Amino acid sequence: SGFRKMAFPSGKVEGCMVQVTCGTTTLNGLWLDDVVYCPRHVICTSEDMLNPNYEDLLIRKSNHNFLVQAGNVQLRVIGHSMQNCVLKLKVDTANPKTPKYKFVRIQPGQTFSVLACYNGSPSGVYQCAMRPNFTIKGSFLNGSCGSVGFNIDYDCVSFCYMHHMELPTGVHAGTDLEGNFYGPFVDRQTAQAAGTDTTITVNVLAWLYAAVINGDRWFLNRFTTTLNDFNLVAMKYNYEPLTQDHVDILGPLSAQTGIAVLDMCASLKELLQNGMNGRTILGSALLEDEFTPFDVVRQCSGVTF
Amino acid sequence: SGFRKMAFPSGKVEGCMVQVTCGTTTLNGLWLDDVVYCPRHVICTSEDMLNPNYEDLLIRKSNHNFLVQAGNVQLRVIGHSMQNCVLKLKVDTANPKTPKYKFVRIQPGQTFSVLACYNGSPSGVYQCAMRPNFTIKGSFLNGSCGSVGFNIDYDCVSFCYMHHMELPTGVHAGTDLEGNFYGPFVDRQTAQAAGTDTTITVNVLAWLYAAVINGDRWFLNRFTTTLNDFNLVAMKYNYEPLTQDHVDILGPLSAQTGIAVLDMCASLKELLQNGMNGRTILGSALLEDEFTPFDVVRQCS
Ligand SMILES: O=C(Cc1ccc(Cl)c(Cl)c1)Nc1cncc2cnccc12
Ligand SMILES: O=C(Cc1ccc(Cl)c(Cl)c1)Nc1cncc2cnccc12
Ligand SMILES: [Cl-]
Repeated sequence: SGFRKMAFPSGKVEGCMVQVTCGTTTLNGLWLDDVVYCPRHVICTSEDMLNPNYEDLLIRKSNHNFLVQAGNVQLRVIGHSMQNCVLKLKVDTANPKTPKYKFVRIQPGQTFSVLACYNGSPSGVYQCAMRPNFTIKGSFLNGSCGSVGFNIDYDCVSFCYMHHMELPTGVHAGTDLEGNFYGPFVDRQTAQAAGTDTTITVNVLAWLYAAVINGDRWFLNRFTTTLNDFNLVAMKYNYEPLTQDHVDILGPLSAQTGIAVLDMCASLKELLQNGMNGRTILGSALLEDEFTPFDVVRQCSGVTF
Repeated sequence: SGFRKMAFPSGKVEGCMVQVTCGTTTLNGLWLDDVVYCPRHVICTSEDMLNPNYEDLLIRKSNHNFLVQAGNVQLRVIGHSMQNCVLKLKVDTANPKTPKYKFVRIQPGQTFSVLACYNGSPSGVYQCAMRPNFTIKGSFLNGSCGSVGFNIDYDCVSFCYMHHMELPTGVHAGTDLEGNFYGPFVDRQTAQAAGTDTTITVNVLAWLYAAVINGDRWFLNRFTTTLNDFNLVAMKYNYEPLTQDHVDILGPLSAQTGIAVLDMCASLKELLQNGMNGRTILGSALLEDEFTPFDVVRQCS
């Protein structure tokens, strides 16, 4: 028993982290096969960021301008190209530690592990969710750009996020590994703000099921609700709409605990209208939304990688 | 910016996890150099749990009774010995992925990362703290025994915990890597209960400093307190006494934020008295105590 915010083991990703230096800027790169992926803003100066023409800045660069360091070994860049907001640096050496991998774009509500890096060296791993406003509530300092978000499926790493910037409110924005930003963000020094965030409803329900599996039942009630009545209530409390897809995904947890999804929805509705009343659920006084239904099953059943 | 519960990258530890089988029992082992460390209770049968005589049970075992598996390769056990509650299985191959490491015994309040494993395979990494009652609030299922707790400051892995058992309340007990249990626990099925747990006061203060560094100042007040008056108040909320050692440890954070330790203690007293009033601190509606002063400095600076 116990329920923790748990990240995937980061080993397969640690063996891919490298340091990328271009001019005065140093950030992280992801070395897979003979390619190093990193944010394209590494080519920018402070002035260039205000209004950058990345094609123009990149054409002026030569391969030797990019200093790639894997541990204490310098890699030689033999080519460079840009794919959306990611820079792809072709290197002469293929990473011998390249794991089985895929590039996947995730949807809001999905969780992933972040391997925070500085100077190509991993310093921490944490689990977070893609917020409905497309930001992530990460923990990043200067030099963290190029740090990646991932999930593991059996022995395959699915890279889903690359860190690019921090917004004024302290939240973070980035792209998938194809360089497409999550959210309406751009890699340019201009006024940008995260939209009003919402709670990931399906994840809160999954977490309430995790609490039931762990013996926390105080919030359960005899009531059920319709999906439409729940969505009318949930919308009032800035909660994401719960779809039939979400109800179906929660099915296995509903079968294991004996609590129907719409029955758990009525518990959630009462929690929203009345609060916790000085009580906690899984050591939290707030409803947690950064555990998906898959994360709960994985943790409460012990899937390994 | 941002403050997250952050674990160390687990790679150096993943390359050490192996599966140890003895009879019908399968658990995890830590393979460092030519030695596999695992809980000694792996040798116990059904009636060898209430009152096992581990020396007696171990003398009856041979090297070939221990089946050690590293990935899909079986390792050959060439010796076995017991050090307190840990079994040390000498193997014929030194782990090529052995990182720079040390065995460190930690004190209550200290934090560490746990690499939860099943059948010698890592499944997740999370952050823990050694509770003042010497238990850990982990997340472990059957088969997780032998999973380890560690810190990775620099390129060296400091192993501080090996998971041994789950207590009736769902909390976890284990040993350092020398086999010495944390707390008054024994590796027997005898009636054992975790003592009443308390809040790690110095860690809550470190977390309040993390919140100030991140721009959260609403809980600050114009008051200060004496160390003794703070402790008299804190103990009424089941908070650990704050010692002069703790006040000294909070010095660098105090200097960085400009808030004296006893000034932050008065904020904590006020929070205990009033609660949060619908407000949160670093995205939490409870006072967090699983970030040490060292964790806060590392994460913020
Ligand atoms: O904010 C930037 C650089 C940056 C700035 C503007 C633009 Cl338009 C872009 Cl694309 C990138 N990266 C940083 C990342 N994470 C945390 C950070 C904390 N402190 C500082 C920097 C941080
Ligand atoms: O509790 C035991 C086995 C055990 C039992 C009694 C004694 Cl005296 C000893 Cl030393 C070891 N390990 C397990 C570890 N963690 C979570 C667990 C959840 N479910 C089951 C087992 C769990
Ligand atoms: Cl310690």
